[PDB]
Formats: sequence, structure tokens, C-alpha cells
Amino acid sequence: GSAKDVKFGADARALMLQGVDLLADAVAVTMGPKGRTVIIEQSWGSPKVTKDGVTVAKSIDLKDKYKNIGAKLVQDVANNTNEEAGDGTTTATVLARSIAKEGFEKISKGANPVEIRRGVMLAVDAVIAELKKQSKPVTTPEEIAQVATISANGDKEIGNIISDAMKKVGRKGVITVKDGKTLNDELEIIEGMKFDRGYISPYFINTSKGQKCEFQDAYVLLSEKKISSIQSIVPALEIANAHRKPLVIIAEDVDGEALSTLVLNRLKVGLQVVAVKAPGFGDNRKNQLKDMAIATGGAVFGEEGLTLNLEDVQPHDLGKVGEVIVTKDDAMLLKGKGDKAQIEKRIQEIIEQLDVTTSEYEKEKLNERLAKLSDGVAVLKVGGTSDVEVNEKKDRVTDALNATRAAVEEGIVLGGGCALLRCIPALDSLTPANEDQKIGIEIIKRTLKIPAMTIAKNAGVEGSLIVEKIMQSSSEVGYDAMAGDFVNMVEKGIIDPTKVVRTALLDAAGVASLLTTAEVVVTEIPKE
Amino acid sequence: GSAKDVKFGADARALMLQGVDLLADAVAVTMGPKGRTVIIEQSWGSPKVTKDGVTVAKSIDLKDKYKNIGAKLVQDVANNTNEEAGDGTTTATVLARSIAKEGFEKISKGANPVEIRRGVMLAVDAVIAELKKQSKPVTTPEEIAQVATISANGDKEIGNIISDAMKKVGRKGVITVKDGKTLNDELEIIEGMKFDRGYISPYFINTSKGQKCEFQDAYVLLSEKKISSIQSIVPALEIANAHRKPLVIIAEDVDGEALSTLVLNRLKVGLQVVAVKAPGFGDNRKNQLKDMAIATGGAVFGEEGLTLNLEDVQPHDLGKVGEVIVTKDDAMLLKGKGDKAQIEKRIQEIIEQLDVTTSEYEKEKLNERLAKLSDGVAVLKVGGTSDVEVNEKKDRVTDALNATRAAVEEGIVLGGGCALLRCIPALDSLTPANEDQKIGIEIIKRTLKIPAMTIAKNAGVEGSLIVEKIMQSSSEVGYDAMAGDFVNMVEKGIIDPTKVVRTALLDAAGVASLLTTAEVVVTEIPKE
Amino acid sequence: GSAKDVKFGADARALMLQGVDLLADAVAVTMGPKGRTVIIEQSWGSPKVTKDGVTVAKSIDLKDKYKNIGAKLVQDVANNTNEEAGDGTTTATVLARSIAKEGFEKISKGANPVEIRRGVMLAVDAVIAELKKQSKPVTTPEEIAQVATISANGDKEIGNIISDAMKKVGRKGVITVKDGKTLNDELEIIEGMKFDRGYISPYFINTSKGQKCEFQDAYVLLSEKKISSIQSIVPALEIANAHRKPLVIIAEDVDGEALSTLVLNRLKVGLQVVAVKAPGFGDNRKNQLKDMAIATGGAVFGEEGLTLNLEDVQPHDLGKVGEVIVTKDDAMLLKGKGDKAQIEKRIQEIIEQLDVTTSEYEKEKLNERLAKLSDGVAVLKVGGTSDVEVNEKKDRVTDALNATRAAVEEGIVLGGGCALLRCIPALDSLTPANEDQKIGIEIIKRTLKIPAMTIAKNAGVEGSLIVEKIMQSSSEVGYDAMAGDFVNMVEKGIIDPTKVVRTALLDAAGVASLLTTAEVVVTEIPKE
Ligand SMILES: Nc1ncnc2c1ncn2[C@@H]1O[C@H](COP(=O)(O)OP(=O)(O)O)[C@@H](O)[C@H]1O
Ligand SMILES: Nc1ncnc2c1ncn2[C@@H]1O[C@H](COP(=O)(O)OP(=O)(O)O)[C@@H](O)[C@H]1O
Ligand SMILES: Nc1ncnc2c1ncn2[C@@H]1O[C@H](COP(=O)(O)OP(=O)(O)O)[C@@H](O)[C@H]1O
Ligand SMILES: [Mg+2]
Ligand SMILES: [Mg+2]
Ligand SMILES: [Mg+2]
Repeated sequence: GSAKDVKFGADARALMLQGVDLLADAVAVTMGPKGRTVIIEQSWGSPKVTKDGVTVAKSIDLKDKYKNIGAKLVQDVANNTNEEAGDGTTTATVLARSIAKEGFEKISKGANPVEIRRGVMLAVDAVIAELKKQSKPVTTPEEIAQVATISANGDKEIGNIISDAMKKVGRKGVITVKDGKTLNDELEIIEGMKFDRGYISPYFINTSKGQKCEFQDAYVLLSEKKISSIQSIVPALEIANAHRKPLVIIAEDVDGEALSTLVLNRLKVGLQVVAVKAPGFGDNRKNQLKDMAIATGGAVFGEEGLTLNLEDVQPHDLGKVGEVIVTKDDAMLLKGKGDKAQIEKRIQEIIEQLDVTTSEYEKEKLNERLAKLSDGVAVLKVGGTSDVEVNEKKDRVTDALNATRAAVEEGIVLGGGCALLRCIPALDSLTPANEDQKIGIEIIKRTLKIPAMTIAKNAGVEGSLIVEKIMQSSSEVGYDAMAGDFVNMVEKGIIDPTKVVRTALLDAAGVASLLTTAEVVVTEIPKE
Repeated sequence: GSAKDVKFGADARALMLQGVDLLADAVAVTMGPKGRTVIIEQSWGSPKVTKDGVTVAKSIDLKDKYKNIGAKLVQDVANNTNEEAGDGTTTATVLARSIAKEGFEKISKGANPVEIRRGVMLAVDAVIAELKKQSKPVTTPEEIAQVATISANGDKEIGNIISDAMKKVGRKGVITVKDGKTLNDELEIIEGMKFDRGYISPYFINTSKGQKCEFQDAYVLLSEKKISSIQSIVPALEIANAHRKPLVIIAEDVDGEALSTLVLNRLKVGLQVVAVKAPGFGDNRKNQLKDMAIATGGAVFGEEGLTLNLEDVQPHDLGKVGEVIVTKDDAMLLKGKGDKAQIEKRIQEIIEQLDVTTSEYEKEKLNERLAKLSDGVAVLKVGGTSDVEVNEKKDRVTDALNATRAAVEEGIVLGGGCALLRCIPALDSLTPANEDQKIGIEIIKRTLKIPAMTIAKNAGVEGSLIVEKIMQSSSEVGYDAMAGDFVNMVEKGIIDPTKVVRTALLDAAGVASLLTTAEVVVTEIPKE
Repeated sequence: GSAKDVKFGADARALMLQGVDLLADAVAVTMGPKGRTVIIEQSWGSPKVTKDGVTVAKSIDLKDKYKNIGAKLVQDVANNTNEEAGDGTTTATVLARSIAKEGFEKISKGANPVEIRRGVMLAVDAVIAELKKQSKPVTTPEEIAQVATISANGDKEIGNIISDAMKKVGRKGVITVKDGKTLNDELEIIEGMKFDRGYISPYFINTSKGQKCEFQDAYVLLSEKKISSIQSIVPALEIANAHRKPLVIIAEDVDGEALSTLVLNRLKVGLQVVAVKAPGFGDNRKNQLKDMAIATGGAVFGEEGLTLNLEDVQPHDLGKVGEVIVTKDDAMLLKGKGDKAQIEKRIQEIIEQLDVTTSEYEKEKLNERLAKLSDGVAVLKVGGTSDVEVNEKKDRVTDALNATRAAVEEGIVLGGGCALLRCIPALDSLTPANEDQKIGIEIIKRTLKIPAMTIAKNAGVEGSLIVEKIMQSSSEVGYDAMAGDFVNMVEKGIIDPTKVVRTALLDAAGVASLLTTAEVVVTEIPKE
């Protein structure tokens, strides 16, 4: 144990609050429109450029120990808010700073900080209840378009793109974004059962195009194991040639000898066939082959429990699809006739599975299979020209996407902070058990006015003035910063998710209130 | 041997006392309500936040050698108190500091410190005897609820939860806490014989649910060895299919070949079976499978001494239970018909075992088997939102739990330090052998007033005033700090364990009195 | 995470702008004629000497962190411009600096930088549209000659050489430059099917010259596999000797035993034969052998798909060419009679391939095969007497080549910056959505006058004067710096690619406008 150092009372309080104020002034700019980006130095390549408040937050590290403690207690709020709701980081940080500063003023010699924490918790409960009461669900895609248009920092193309994605894939589809290439954004819909793996032999190339193999109404072979012996591969090709239709071979791997047979019958007379390996790592590829068989209609081969030997295959034992396309690094199955009721039951199985089980990575490929079997997958290849532009725009896009998915399931509320200001009468409605909880109530009451204050600040206007004049106005009337005036939000097209707001408020309030009761700080000696 | 340094008399005394005063001022706040947390810097992640006095104590390390010696002699008191009674750390630290300070004033050139130690020991004996005489056992669960409500730092939910745990599991049940997930705490009762291990083949999945296998009134197979040959596994399945009932296979491990037979008969016609490995890791499994067999009623297979070959099994040789459920990571046995007198005798065996043998880890799994066979196991999944909130609340909960278990077996006393103040007349009843023992007696007499003094200090009130006015009052009347006034404690619902008080007092008195006789200190030179 | 440092507002802005001004003053000289070279210190040898703006750019690294950030944001613009269009680096850097400086003046407390970025983007769109409208395609080789003559920094020999290369190879041929060896430049045309590998045995040397093997109308043998057994090699030589014509053996490798047979029949009776291995790669060598077979006219041997054993070869199964010559390190095939329609279809295959697929190293060897089959690649040896002169002249030549290839496909425009000045009325034609976009528009409007200003500066003349007097003049009239006066450019023979201009402008505008919105900079502490 390294020799440590201790500090008491107002000293440690002032140092920690200074550190938190440093970290929070670093970030509080990036709220709403008129916020301003932040450049961080990447140690190896180009620096990062952001508006996000966790890259900003998680990047900051302070030399002094106590200020470092402040920075850590802010970054934990940021990180929890991120991992819980994805967006609402800046709000978390600013509310945390305000709550901490208010806490480090009522710390008397007669006050009991734990009661302060309790009262803060009561306030948070009351305000979150008032939020959920004043929420409202999302129904029309106009609301989705609006929310997405917001969370790109006021970009409308992002809103339209996410709207079209959620419409052509469904409100619980699987959309994902990749680093775009061209100057502009792109919304691609990977439809059908498609996956990253190309035709093994470049002799199946019947496309007269960029390395494609195109079949129509072809049969399918689905082996969990490899295909080594000629005796194994031969009867399948026999049945295919008897029917005189193209054949796909989705299996673990193709022997060079059966491959030689294939290429022999392909170069000359030309038995329409094609060879492709399995989809993925271990068990996941097994389940995916099962799903592929049940989708196309047929039966997986190479089983353990029944094992379905290839020697005895049958014309109703093959996978059948309308069209198949293969490119050197991926293939697509289109019209698998797989007993739509049966695939429905499969879907119900895997959906109850995801409902019960999840690990944030299990459920990832879970929904992967769901979307790959039911309705496409949306990719969002973005514009941009520099890597830093790419990172910026992609960050904003992903943030908007997470906000939209949070808003689709749980209700929305009037944007621009108006919800909390409307919830303040709830705080006026509480009755504290004693003085200390009332102190905490007044702390949260002051805190609720903080965010719109910060926003008006960023706009370059009078914070408290705008906050008061908003509180005087109606329930739905509030302040736009872009138009710099008062309007109805939903009329104007500004709303926000309820889940993001509630999670951010809860995280910030909890961590800051816990921080307040600190009395004595111990730190490592500054040796090295 | 590194070159060292020596110091004599008042110098070394003052340095060690300065170090101990640093370490004890660091902690003395965290007593009773109105105590205040401490933030410690974790070297790698988020800082810790505490009220406990050993994290605080064990964290502190001083640059200067002599102050380091003081810190070590305080941390040893803290650590002994923890490992002995679990709670009573802060009290140990404060009493140790007060005893040390009183000791480093009577150190004359004519005084004999060893006699001082002797007198202190006599005082401690008298006071602990007076404690145990004025103790009183715990009878009703209201006392348990009260005590738990205290030791969450005045939280009532913790009290109610621990009370319900001890009621639904018994005053010597096995309750344990894990890092909760949701916003709120949770009291879960793992009942029956349940253990962390999932069904091997995901073909036994008859639940139509999140990866469950549910059987009712199924037979059991219990092998200490693996199940490789088809000849070995076959007769069991024969008997099960003859009776036409589901079967569980609890064994070391299942061959892929017998597994293939199982999956064959399961996918088609569907002999109700299920495969699960052995719960215990090592010899613990060698006992646990025996216990499982005797619980369900049957006989373990794969024995060494009789070895019970699987080829000749019998319908009365199987484990029989009412219901069985298996997840992907654990399963539960419910209604094992295992000769309740016989399981009783087994329980008596293992309980006499724990009574005789223990290693703090042997006896752990010992009570594990006891509770798993007799009445459930209580888990206490906690609330919280941040990792630091989790650590804080879990620490307080575990402390309350340890205090409750200490109080259930050995008597309780009036809380808020009143017991020692009531025991002071015992010190007024002693007769010293000579002057020095009388000096030690007066030392302990002053010491006994220290804690309530510190508590009133934390409250923000006059220490000696409150101590005196309490001493003037009745035996059961004392001071609440939350109501900041005088009440009857047991009337008010404040009590404490006698074991915690006695152990803390004994540890602090012993180590501090030993410290007092120090005359000359030697330290490592400060090279590196 | 190392302890970091933060800076706000005007401070970080001033530091980053100082760094960018350092890096841009380092480079801005090297534009047009009268630009001046830059010497960089190579850490292990002779230093580099350049006019390029990415050796200068990528070399510069600043001690101070913030200035380093400025340098990185400039080098990224330079590198993107390079990797996109190859030339137009200096223009990118200077436009970036001007845009950055203009940005770090309108940064008020009321201004919204994101709107500034938006307006800049609108300006860039308008200007690029006006460029493409005022472009014009390249038709006559005079234009190519002029462009190349420019981009060697006004060298005419470079222009003539690149013109002759593109004429004798076609506007989409494959020209490449290598480090010359003589005093002067040299344009070599590798025609026929030639590749780096020499005759294995130096007994086939019938040239009476510097290690050559010359055959006329010889047969060809093409094995994908080695040639080990005498039985394998013997029938080919049998057929060749029956026809009584020389034979080439292009295969994986020659056995020492078949080699012994060859040398036996060579030193004695004098069979005409020659042995050469494959090109030597992986799949690329197999494709090249296939193309060689289809070029000469014949069947590749050692195939996997269709075996084509050497034992049964046929007089129409051999590769046939007009003339073959072999060195010790490369050989050339001439007049391969390979079914010109068939080779045409092959060309169409590989060209659709390149049209669809590319990886910047796949399409490289792709065009390699295209040219090697249809038009001999043009190499450019550079004549210089110092290694540093070699690097300088070669850099300028490669830049001129890249500029020419960019200009051949996409249109050209009047050189010497006149295009942007002519596009400024487009900026006068826009209507901003609000004030901020108008600010950005005026930013770009000022920016467009920057480059010609810098050029007149380098010339030693009055920048703004020349810019204004050009703007007063006609559309096609502008300023030469070499003649230091006004002329018509296309009349005078100055033009430039539209792609270079558009890409440079776009990159610089994008990255600089993104940089403008920075508000807070975070850097690593300067520890080490
Ligand atoms: N035009 C707008 N006018 C008024 N308020 C807005 C506007 N756009 C966004 N906001 C508000 O600002 C917030 C966006 O700030 P943001 O960058 O997302 O910080 P965080 O990452 O913590 O969510 C939204 O919650 C919204 O209420
Ligand atoms: N409401 C209360 N009013 C008066 N005394 C209390 C109250 N709650 C706890 N105490 C007293 O304070 C002590 C709790 O201090 P504690 O945090 O447990 O320090 P330690 O870890 O050394 O036990 C109890 O022994 C009790 O006598
Ligand atoms: N003799 C010339 N007279 C007028 N303008 C010229 C002349 N030569 C080049 N230029 C102009 O200057 C530019 C050449 O600068 P350059 O060295 O190519 O910088 P960069 O590498 O960024 O392209 C050309 O785009 C051209 O418009
Ligand atoms: Mg946000
Ligand atoms: Mg305690
Ligand atoms: Mg150039």
C-alpha cells in the first residue's frame, strides 16, 4: 500500500468541485443547436472532433488527484447514462455539476447529508413519475422523422433516412451503420438471407459480370459437416441433374476432390452448381444453417441427433429458393419455400428466447437472425470526405438512431427541457419529512432550471430570463434556439424521448447526491 | 539489514500518537446517524465511497515511518474487530485512539506501564462481565427488524428484507448478497436443491420458453463417474421407458455416443430425459451427489467402495422427485423422496461435523449443503444505479447482516453506547492492587465516555453535556441523534449486539494498552 | 489515461491557427512557376529536396501539442487530396489555411458555427457545380502535351514524353516510372507478353550475345504444375521434334531430370528448346498463365478443373507465337495466335471485373494484365546524376502523369486559378437561409481569391492588384507568371484538370469548416 494523503471538509470539497467544474465546463457547451464541437488529440493519428459528451468526458484526465476524483465521478455518470440510454450524456453531466455545486453549499455542521440524499431521491421519484404521467407514445412516422431530425443536431437528411429505414424494416428492425465511402449518405436494405462468404471455385462464374454466380429456382444442399468424399457429394448432384436445375452447396467446406468433380461437370457440360462455406464462428453458424434450412424448406445435413446422412437424400429433402446470387465475398438467398407457419414458429421460439435470455452480444446475433429471416437489415453508409468528418457524422447518426429506438418503445415528451420545468409543480407538491429532505427538494428544484439555462447561455441569451418567461407561458409553449423565440414544440416539431430524460436524471441525481455526503478524501501520494 | 533509525521517549510517543490521531480523525465521523462518507481513490477505476471504517482504515498509509507505525497499530485493531465480529470497527478505532492518548499522558519516570496494562485488562474484564450480565437474548423478530434497520445506517427496507430472509430461512439459515441489477433491492429464495449447471444438449428443450426443460415426477440417475458406453446408459433408459416417466441424468459427464442415443430417442418419439453434469467441483461433489441421492431417495452410482455398477440398476435404485426444471446454466430438484429420517441423520452428521471441524471455507460449503438440503438460501440482489452506489449499499447491507447474525446467538443491549456508561459503576466498584492499576482503571473509565461523546460531536451538539445528562437519567433512557433528544431505546427501537460491543472493546483495549508501554521506536531509514 | 490539459475559446483557436499558419507558410511558396523547393532532413542519409506539398506537409511535426493539432488537421487535408486526385496538395493547404483564418474571426458569442459549416457546404456545392458547367473535355493530344508540360513545373520534355506514352499506349494505357540510370530521360515501350524471369539452364544460349535465347515461330508448353518426370516432358518434345520447331516451356518449374534430358538433346543434336518458370505469385500467376495460353493460342496444363495431362498433348494443344526472346531475367512472347475474338472476350471479362471489383492493388495487376495483353506498358526512366535530383524529377514526373490521367477522363478548365474567380458570380447568385450561412458564403467568396494572390506573391508582384485586374478582364484572359502579364490561357497553353480542382476545394473546405466549430481543445500532458 503506497503512502497516501488525506484532506478534510471544505478543502477536499473545493478541490473536487473544482475538478468537476473543469470537466463540466469542458462539455456544457455541447447541448442543443449552437453547441460547439471539441477537438481531442489522438495519440497516434488525426485528432478526434466531436459534439458527444463522453468522448469529451472519457477523454479528460486531470493531473491533480482530487480533481481526478471529480472527473471520475462525472465520467461514471456519463458512462452509465450512455450504456443505459445511449444519449443524454451532456444533460447528465450538467445536472451532476449543478447538483454537486448545490450540495457543496448546504453542508453545515448541523446538517445531516444522508437525509439530503434521501430527499434528493424523493424528488427524483416525484419528477420521474410526473414525466411518465405527462408522456405520450409515438404513433405516426412524422414523430420519428422529427426525433431523428433533432438528434443529428438538427439535420433533416438523417431524420428522413432513419424514418425510411424504420418504415422499410419496421420499428424494431435491425439497422446498423458503417463508415460510408461516397460523398453522400446511403440507405441500403440488405434483403433476403445474405451473408459474407463467396463462391469457392471461380469456375461457377456464369454471370458475365463482376464475379457473380446467378441461379434461379435452384436446389440447396445444407450440410453441417464438410463434403469430402465423392460418394457423399455424388447423389445430390445426381438428383439435381435428374431434375435439371441449378444447385447450391451450403456446407462447412468442399473437398478438392468433390470440387474437382464439380468443376469437371461445370467447365464442360455444365451442371448448374455452386459451392459456398458456412456463415460463422461456431454454434452460431449451426443455428444459422438450421434457420436457413427451415427458411428455404428442407433439412440440414450433418446432424448429430438424427445426422441425416447425405447418401440417402430425397427431392423433398433439398432447400428450394426462387433465386440465388453469389459474389466473391457474400451470397444471397431470396425465395426459400420454408413452411411459413414453421418459420413463424421458429421466429416465436427465438423471440421468446431473446425475451428471456440476453448478454448484449448473444441477443445481438439473436436479432441478427430475426431480421435476416423476417425483414431485411438497414445499413447507413454515410457521406463525408475526411476520416474526422466520418467519425463526427457517424457519431451523430448513431446517437439519433439510439434516441429513436429509445423513443419508439417508451413515450415522448416536449423537447427543449420543457418537461422538467413543467414537473417542478410536483416538487412544489411534496411534503418533506423534515428540514433536510426539504433542503434536498429545493436542491432538485433549483437543478431543474439548469439545462434550459445552459441552452440559452449557449445561444447567447439571458438564461434565467428565458427560463422564467417559459415558465410563465403555457404547457406546450417553450423556446426554440434556432428561431430564438417561443413556439409550440410539437407544433414546431421538437420532442424528446422520455426514457433518455428519466435515465439521465436518475443517474445524475444518484451519483451526485452520493458524492455530496463525502467528508474526507484520501488519495495516492503523487510519487509517480 | 538496512541501516535503521531510533527514537526515544516523548519524541516517538508524540509521533506515533500524531499518526494514530490522523488515522482516527479520518474515521471518527462515521459513527451513528449523521456520520459522513469517505471517498477513496481507486488506482484503476472509479473511486470507492464508504462509511465503513476498515476500507477507510486499511486504505490509509502514511509517508513518515513513525506515523506509519501508528496507522498499522490502528489498522490491526480494525482488522481483528472485523474478522472477529464483522462490525464494530469505528468503535474499535476511536476507543483505541482515546486509550492511546490517555496512555501517552501518564507515562512518568516513576510509572510502570506494565502494571498499567494489567489494570486496563482488569477493567476490560469487569466491564465485559457487566455487559454480559446486563445483556438479554433476542426472541421476537421485531428485534431482528430493528437491528437490521439500524445497521443499514438507519434504513428500514434493509431491516424488513433481512427480517423476511431470516423468517423464511430460519435464524441460522444461509443468506448471501450479490450485486443487484434493477433499481431496487430484491429478496430471492432459492428453494430446493438448485445448482449452477445447464442441460448439455439443447434438444431436451420441452419448455417452449427461455431454454428450460421441465419434468414432473421424473426418475433420477446419479453416477459419480462419466457415462460413456451405450451399454452403461442403456439399462437406465430401458427402465425409464418401461415405467414411462421422464428421467434426469446427474453424472460427471455424458458421452457423445450416449448423448447421440439420447438425442435420437428425444427428437423422434421422445423418451423424456435430460442430461446435466455434477454440481460439486471436487470432493465437494463427492459429498454433494451423495446428499442429492439421499435427498431424492436412491443411490449414487460410480462408487469406489461398493461401486454400484450401472448395468444392474433397479426401480427402487433411482432418484425420485416431484418436479425438475433445468435452465441453460442451472437446475432445481424439488420433491426428493429421500427417507426423511435418513436425511435427518445425514443432517445430524454434517452438523456435528461443522460443530467439530471448520476452516472458514470448509464450513462455508458445509452450511451450503445444510441450507440447500433443509430450507432454501436467501439472496439479496440490491438496488443501485452506479457501481459506487452498489458498493456502498452492499457494504451497509452486509454489515447489517453480520450484526444481525451476531445478535441472534448472543444477547443484545441498549444501543447508542448506553451500555458502557451503565457499566462505569462496575469500574467504580473495583479495588486496584496498587497505584498503577488504578491509573489504568481511570483510563478506561474516561474511555467509556468517549463514544457517545464522538456521536454527539457528529450530531453537532455538546459531547460532555449529553454524556453527563444521559448518565443522570435512568438505565434505559438515553439519547437519539436522529430525534436529537432523550428517549427509551428499546421503546424507541434501538439496540445492539453484545458480541460486537465486547469484541470491539476487548480488541481496542488490548492493542492500545500494549501500545502504551512502548519506549523506543526503530524504523527503516527512508532510502526508498 | 494520461493526465491531460484543456484550453478554451480564443486561446486554443489562436494556438491551432498559429500551428496551421506555420505549416502553411512552410508550403505556400511551392505553387506555380517561381515556387521554391524545400529541403527536409532524412534521418539516415542524403536529405530530400522537393516542391511537393505532402512531403513537406507530412514531414512537419510540431513540438507544442496544439500546434501539432493544427499540423495534423492540415496534413489530413493534404493526404486526402493526394489519395483522391494525386495532385492539388498545395492548393488544398492554402485554401484550408485561408478558410481557417476567416473562420477564426467570425466566432462571436452570438454566432452559430454549425450554420457556418452549412453555408460553407452550400458555397462549395455551388462552386463545384459552376466548375463542372464551365469545364470542357480533352480531345486533342495537344491538350495532353500542354497539361504534362505544366505539371513538370513548366518542363516541356516531360510533356512530350507523357504525350508520346499516351499516344503509343492509349489514353487509358499503363505507364509507370522507374529510377533512371543515364543522364537523360527515356521512354521505353514494353510490348508483347514480357515478364521478369530468365532461362533456367544457360545452355539454351543460341543468341551469341548477352545471354539470350531467340526462337522464331516456336511452340509453347503451358503447365500450371512443375515438370518432374521424364515421361511427362517427353511427349511434348516428341511433338516438337516431329514438327521440327523450337519449343518454349513456361511452367511452374523444371525437374533436374527433364532438364538433363533437355541439356542432353541441346549440347548434342541441337533440339531448339528453352525453359522458363512462371511469373511467380499466387492466384495472379495462374490467371496470367491462363491469359498467356489464350493469347498464344493453346491450353494451360496442370489445371485442377479439367486435368489436361501432359501425356496426351496434341499439335493444336500447344502455344504458338511468332517470336520469343529470353534474357537471364525476363522473356518476351510475340505474335501469339490466340483467337483474337476469344482474347477480346477475355478482355471484356477482366474489364467488367475491374469495373466491378477493385482494391487499389487488385485492379493494379488487373490493368497490368490488360495492358500486357493489349498494349505494351510504357516505362519512364529518369535521367539524373544525383539521387536527390532523381527523387525531385521523378516526383514532378509522377505528379504530371497523375494530373494528365485525371484530366483525360474528366474535363479541364482554364489554369492559373481563373476558374474559381469566374465561379465567384455563382456565390453572388446564392441566397442564404439566414445570416450565418451568408457569413460562410462570404468566407468562401474571400477564399477563392486566395490562390492567385499567393501566386502573384511568389512571383514578387502585387497580389490583390493582379487578382482584381484579372477579374476585370474577360473570361479566358488571365495572368501568366512566367511572362508576368495577361494572356489567354488556352491560347497560351495553360489548362488544368477539373477533377483536381474540385477535389482539392472540397477537401480543404470540408476539413477547415469542420475545424472552425472547435470550441475547446484537450491535449496530452507534455510528460514525455
Ligand atoms: N432546436 C432545438 N430547440 C430547442 N431545444 C432543442 C433543440 N434541439 C435540441 N434541443 C434540446 O437539446 C437537447 C440536445 O442536447 P444533446 O446534444 O443531445 O446533449 P445529450 O448528449 O446529453 O443528450 C435535446 O434534449 C433537446 O431538448
Ligand atoms: N439512531 C441512532 N441513535 C443513537 N445511536 C445510534 C443510532 N444508530 C446507531 N447508533 C449507535 O452507533 C453505532 C453505529 O456506529 P457504526 O457505524 O456501526 O460504527 P462501527 O462500524 O465501529 O460499528 C451503534 O453501535 C449505535 O449504538
Ligand atoms: N505558368 C503558370 N502560369 C500560371 N499559372 C500556373 C502556371 N503553372 C501552374 N499554374 C497554376 O498553379 C498551379 C500549380 O501549383 P502546384 O505546384 O501544382 O500546387 P499543387 O501540388 O497543390 O497542385 C496550377 O494549378 C496552375 O493553375
Ligand atoms: Mg445528446
Ligand atoms: Mg459499524
Ligand atoms: Mg501541384
